[PDB]
Amino acid sequence: MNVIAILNHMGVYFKEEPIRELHRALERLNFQIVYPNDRDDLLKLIENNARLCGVIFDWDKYNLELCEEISKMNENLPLYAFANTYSTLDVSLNDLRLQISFFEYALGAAEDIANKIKQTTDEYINTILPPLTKALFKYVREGKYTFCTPGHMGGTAFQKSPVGSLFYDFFGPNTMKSDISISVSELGSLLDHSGPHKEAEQYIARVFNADRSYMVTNGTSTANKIVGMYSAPAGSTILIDRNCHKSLTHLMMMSDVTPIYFRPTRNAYGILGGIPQSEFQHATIAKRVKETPNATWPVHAVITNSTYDGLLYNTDFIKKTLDVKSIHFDSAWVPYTNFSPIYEGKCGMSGGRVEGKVIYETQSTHKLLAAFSQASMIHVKGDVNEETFNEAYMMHTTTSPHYGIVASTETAAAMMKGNAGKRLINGSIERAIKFRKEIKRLRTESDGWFFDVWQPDHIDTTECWPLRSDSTWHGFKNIDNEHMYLDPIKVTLLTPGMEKDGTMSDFGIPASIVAKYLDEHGIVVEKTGPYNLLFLFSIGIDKTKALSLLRALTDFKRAFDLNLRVKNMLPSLYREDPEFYENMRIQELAQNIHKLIVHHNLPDLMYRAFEVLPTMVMTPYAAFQKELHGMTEEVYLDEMVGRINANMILPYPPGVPLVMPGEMITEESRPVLEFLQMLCEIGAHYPGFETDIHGAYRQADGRYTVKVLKE
Amino acid sequence: MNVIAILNHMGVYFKEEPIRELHRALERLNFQIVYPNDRDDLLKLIENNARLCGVIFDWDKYNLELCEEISKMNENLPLYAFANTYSTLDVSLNDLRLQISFFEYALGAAEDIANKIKQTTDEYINTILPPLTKALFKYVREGKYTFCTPGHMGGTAFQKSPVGSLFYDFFGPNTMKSDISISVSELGSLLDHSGPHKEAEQYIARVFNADRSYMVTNGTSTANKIVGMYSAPAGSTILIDRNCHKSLTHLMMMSDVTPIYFRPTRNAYGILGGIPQSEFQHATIAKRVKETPNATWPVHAVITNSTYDGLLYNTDFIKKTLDVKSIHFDSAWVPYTNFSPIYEGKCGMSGGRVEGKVIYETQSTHKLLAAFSQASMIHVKGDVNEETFNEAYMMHTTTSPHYGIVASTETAAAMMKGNAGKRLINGSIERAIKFRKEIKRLRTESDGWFFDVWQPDHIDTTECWPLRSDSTWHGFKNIDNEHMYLDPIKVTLLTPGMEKDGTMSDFGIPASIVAKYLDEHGIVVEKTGPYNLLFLFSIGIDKTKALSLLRALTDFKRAFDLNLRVKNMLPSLYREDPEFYENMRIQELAQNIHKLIVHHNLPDLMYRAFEVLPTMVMTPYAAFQKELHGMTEEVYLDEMVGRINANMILPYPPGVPLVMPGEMITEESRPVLEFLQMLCEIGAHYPGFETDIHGAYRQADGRYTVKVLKE
Amino acid sequence: MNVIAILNHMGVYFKEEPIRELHRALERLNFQIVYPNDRDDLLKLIENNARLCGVIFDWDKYNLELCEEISKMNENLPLYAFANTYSTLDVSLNDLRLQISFFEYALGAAEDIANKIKQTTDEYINTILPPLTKALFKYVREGKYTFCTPGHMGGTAFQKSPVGSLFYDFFGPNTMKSDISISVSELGSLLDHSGPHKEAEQYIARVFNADRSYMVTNGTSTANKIVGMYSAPAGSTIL
Repeated sequence: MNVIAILNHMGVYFKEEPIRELHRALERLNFQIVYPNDRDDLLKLIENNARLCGVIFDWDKYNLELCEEISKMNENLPLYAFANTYSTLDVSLNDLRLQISFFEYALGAAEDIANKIKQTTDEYINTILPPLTKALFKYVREGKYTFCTPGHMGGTAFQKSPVGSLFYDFFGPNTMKSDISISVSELGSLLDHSGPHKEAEQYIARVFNADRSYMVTNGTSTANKIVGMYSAPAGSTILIDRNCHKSLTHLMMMSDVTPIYFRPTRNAYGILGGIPQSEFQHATIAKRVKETPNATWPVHAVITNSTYDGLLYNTDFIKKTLDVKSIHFDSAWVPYTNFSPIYEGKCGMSGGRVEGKVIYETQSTHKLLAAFSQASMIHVKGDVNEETFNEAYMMHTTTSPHYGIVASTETAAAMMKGNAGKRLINGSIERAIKFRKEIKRLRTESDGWFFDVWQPDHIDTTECWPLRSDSTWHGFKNIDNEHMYLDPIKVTLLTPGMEKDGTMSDFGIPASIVAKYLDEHGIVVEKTGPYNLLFLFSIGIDKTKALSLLRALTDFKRAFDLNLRVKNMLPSLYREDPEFYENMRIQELAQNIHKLIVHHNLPDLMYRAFEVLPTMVMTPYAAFQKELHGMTEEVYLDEMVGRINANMILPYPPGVPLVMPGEMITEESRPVLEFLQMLCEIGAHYPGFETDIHGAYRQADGRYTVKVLKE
Repeated sequence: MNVIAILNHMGVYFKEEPIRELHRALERLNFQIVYPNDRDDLLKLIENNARLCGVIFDWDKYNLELCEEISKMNENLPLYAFANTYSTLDVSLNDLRLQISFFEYALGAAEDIANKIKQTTDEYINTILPPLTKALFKYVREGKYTFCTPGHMGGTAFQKSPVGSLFYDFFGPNTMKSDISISVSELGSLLDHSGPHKEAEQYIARVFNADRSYMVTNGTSTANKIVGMYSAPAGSTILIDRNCHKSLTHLMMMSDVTPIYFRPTRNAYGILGGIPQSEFQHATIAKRVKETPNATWPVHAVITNSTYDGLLYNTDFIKKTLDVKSIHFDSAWVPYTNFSPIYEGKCGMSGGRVEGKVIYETQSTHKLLAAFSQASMIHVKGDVNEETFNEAYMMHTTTSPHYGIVASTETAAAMMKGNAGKRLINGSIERAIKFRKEIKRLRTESDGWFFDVWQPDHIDTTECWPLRSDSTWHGFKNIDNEHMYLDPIKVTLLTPGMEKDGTMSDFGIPASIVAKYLDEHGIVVEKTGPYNLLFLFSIGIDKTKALSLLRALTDFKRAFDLNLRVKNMLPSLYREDPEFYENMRIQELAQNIHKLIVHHNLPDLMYRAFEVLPTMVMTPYAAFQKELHGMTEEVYLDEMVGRINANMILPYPPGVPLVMPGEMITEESRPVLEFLQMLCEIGAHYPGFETDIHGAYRQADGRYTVKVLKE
Repeated sequence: MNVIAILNHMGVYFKEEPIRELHRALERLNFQIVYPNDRDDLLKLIENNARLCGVIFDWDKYNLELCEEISKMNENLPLYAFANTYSTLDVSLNDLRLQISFFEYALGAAEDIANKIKQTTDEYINTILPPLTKALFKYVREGKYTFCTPGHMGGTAFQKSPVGSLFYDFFGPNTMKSDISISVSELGSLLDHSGPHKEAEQYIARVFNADRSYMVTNGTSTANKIVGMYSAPAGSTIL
């Protein structure tokens, strides 16, 4: 933070020379001085450069123009106004949050002003920085605690070892000194929630709109288990979404609970839709309690909102309809909802308290917001036993946490507060919507085939677009209205190959080929499917990367329509088998894999495999308990009819839990196994496009074998 | 890593000028050139400076001298020898590991040599750096992957926010760009153990002498659960040390297991000794299995080795005597045993495999070695189900881990390999023994009272000193020979106040005052007791801090014998209550608290409270399960006789588990309650010296309340 | 206070170059570096120059000689001792009041030591300076109180007048800003004896050996009249 901007062209010397003297005085105090030419020139500097922290201007020339515009971008930004004898405050400036400090045009006095700017800038830094982060940074600069844990003590152990010195020189002195323990009393403790630590949790809860917040140092995968073990005791019943994370499966393996699975909708492409409103009814759940053995009334409910592909649930419905005392949302993909006005009534923190019910939110702070990895938030809306919740919190949180992760959790929350934080979200949405508009515009203007965005035909309004039954862009049949909403920044592109009806097309290009082409240029796709491609437009995505992807997509069409060699277009795929893709071209490869999908009937087998769920034999807890004793054996995939599974099966595509540990594949769930065996055949023809199944093991012959319980 | 040393004047120009040209050529490649004077002057440079990576010397002048001495400090260190016409290789240089490159004295050719040194140095950097850390650093320098998770993508999101930019400028670009996920294919995955990630685990196992090693991103607190849940299924019996970590208690709260506790010895001071040899035998365990309901034969045994106070168990005895199929060692305090020749047959990795038995080690890599916080290792010696162990590993480990914590775990192992690594441990032992000898030397020379090291009278040999039964320095009655060994770097000082017999002395100074005095100068005491103080001599502890503590201790005696004011000597304690310590002096304060210990009879009640264990009613699992239902109430400490506890009671001193959740205070375990009530009285007299009990709540009236089950 | 002295003649490079790097690092932090030739040469520097506030020396060469002699001139004076592997504290050093901070001979690490010296020197300044004087000096550097009495407000009224500017330029900014009233609450009040004011009186009474001390702003000529009017009422007799 060392950038000070000075506007204005004077022409009078009694004003110019004091500015000249201030320029030299500020440069000696380690500051970059920039000179904008006009009113709008100055505004663009603050918009692009965040390191700007000082605007110097004549009050009698720019009191009405800037003062309203600058406050819209940053309220805390220090303003230094140089005024004359006849200067007056306007009534419109009364409604504006402005940190204005006044000064006089004087020779020699510039050295004293330079010291007043330094002090105001140092106070400005303390204004934006959150409690714990401000305390940690102060400790690194001044604090000297010797004989502490960790044993490195700010990188002292590293400086003695030849290999250690390379590790210290890389991360820097500020990173190494920040890594400490609870030995420092002025910073407090995470497990005890005292001092700057409790101030941090209160700061996060204020920004994210929650009654009480908690920081997790081991990611959301651990955050789910803290909420889970608290609201779900042993021998109880839990409601869990089928479209769930790998960690939620682990929770069921660790805690002795009987699960009831939600049934989420799905389309032709493989995009998982929302759980119907009929599933949340009091009568539908009570019937499944009767059917499932050892099952009572649910005490904890887990719903994944939003989805991986970007679909928000109407929480105002679920909070009122669902008759469970503990409702928990896995908000790993929507930690930006609370700040933008378009997400109102779509997130778990919306509205407020529900009588006799507690609402949870576990967010992946790093995944979409700006924070270090393993940083997670637990937002609690309602009343909970704070003495008992901390017991479950301490079970999964270590005694000596990495303070850098704790700080990044708090910093991420501070990055959202104020108009500067709101513009970060609103700017991210506008970049995504503009990207969606450009694809559609290029689709009409380009010659031949082009990519299509998975969105409504009329996106004229900036909002979460509702999924209405009268529309067919989403591909769900008889879907609930005012229930599902499409997330703008979750852009899903569709490659030509499938129709609007759900039937196959003649001409088609697989999405896995486009995903491997973008991997050459550097772009990584988050979720790769048969014909769908998911792109994340996080707050870390700028206008630069918005055009770099847009150019790369048009370069795919240019190289495809001209039909270039696989050897030329895909050098990474060529390295895997040079003999195989020696003479093959891009038009040949695209038609080859497309015909394999048609021949093996992938999209229809994908639909039928997930609609019917495998029969529950024993709880995921009992499935792992039998594995611990050593009563498991490996049989072939064709032999698993009527066998109890030990490991979770995760097939790509789509990349969602198909078979849980403790479930059995029978005649009821026969389309499940027909889908898995089909993947073994289709992923053996062409190298690079292997079969991706978690739990299954690729053998010497080629058949995938599964781990099941003994008899 | 830019230090190149040039040795000797030559007196001849045909040698000096080519060196001078090389000097300028290397400086253009950003190298700092140092000029040692003599043979031993060069040797001291490498010992003090780790960033030294180049030794330039004439071959015919320093052939025999250096080449044997350099390799003893660093083998990988690149040596550049300039040789003449009659230069020959000696036979004594055959047995030495030396990277020697030869060059000619030539004008102008120095520019070509400079690039050859640059290449050799870059090859040297690749020699010492371990696989994953090398791969991570390579990605930061070259790798460009956009549209990835986490959303910051090398601090791109941070540079847009005013408060974000400050967070970026602090940690630096290299810290931010290192934070990624499994999106990068060339780095691999932690959960899948693939690529560089598997190379890292095989590197750690090789250095720490283990069959299989794992990296934990959530500390040792999480590493214990991974081994715990794997080796102990529900309804099985476990052996667990009473001197255990808070995390091992949580393990019993989330896994349905019935525990049998080991009985460790204790002295008069409060130092916890080892568990007797009779406790590990087949007969003594079999009796307790019969005596405890719902208990079968133990399947998993956990022992804390070494202790907090630094006492190593004879592992070669335990591995043979104990007839349990799974043995766990909580080595959070000894991650340096496998590198110094004195720890042989004293750690869990020593010797090797045991038939039909598996040995575990969970190490705190940050606490004593050089690594980031939350870094932990699991070392496996024996045969384990790799498919099933990974399941328990994935349950507690997050899907997206912090790559900085992963890298520091691997780098810590690289800091141990070779003579460059061996000198760090041998050096830290050298510093601690020297410190121990300096205390004893000053004890004999100083006028009056002085501190004494809790050690044998004759410490003439450099080894782990065995606790013999003929000796009485330790204070344990009838202790087993060749069973316990004193750790050299674990220095424990004793302030006068107790006798060698175990009785109280007339003159005495509490250790709590000395700990607070050292806190003023910055020195933090790890374990604070009544009359004992613990000091850790890790690899991060240097000769500077070894003397800074030695001076701070002698400054205490000077300020005590002259008797300064508490206002002057303890300014931080003066802030607590200015009116209370206004006229109090250091000799008056030391006599007051010492008389409170004698009057309340602390050391005797502390002995009898831990000798007899509270009778177990229900398992720690069942205790927490009742707490989840809401059947808990708060009662006074005086009325908890015949009550079932819900929270673990951790009293300071000594800071070890006294009461577990599910245990009852009865008539056979009455000294337990007598010890806690006495702590409430003694910590109510003087401010600053408050009562520290974890689980208990200090109320408005003063009486402490414990949380017990409803009945 | 910006004078740091460095003793010793080494001959070994692993000690000389880290001192060379410390020299350049301290000069950037606004310090004069002086190099005494021998033991007595260093002692004469401290005797004549009061602005000296740092002695840098090898511990293994000058631990017995200087440590007894320097303490006799100044106890608070910060000492920076550079020690090797085999360094031990003598028993005669136990009876001496010495502020010794230890450091290692290392390349590059000199920049970090320079920041440790600056912090120790700034703590040394706070050790010798008395309560009220320390509070006043801190106010001039940081404090910004506007609309106060006296009306000059740190020499703002003077900078507007042609004749006033000559008065301001003479005494300096530090003299003009120090002149304030009881408007500043963190400094306290003289007439009420509160805060730094009462701490000052207690400090003076401790040094001059008195039960209670008072400060007079109008000389001894006024100090006699305060004592006089208290112990001598009207119609009484005085000696």
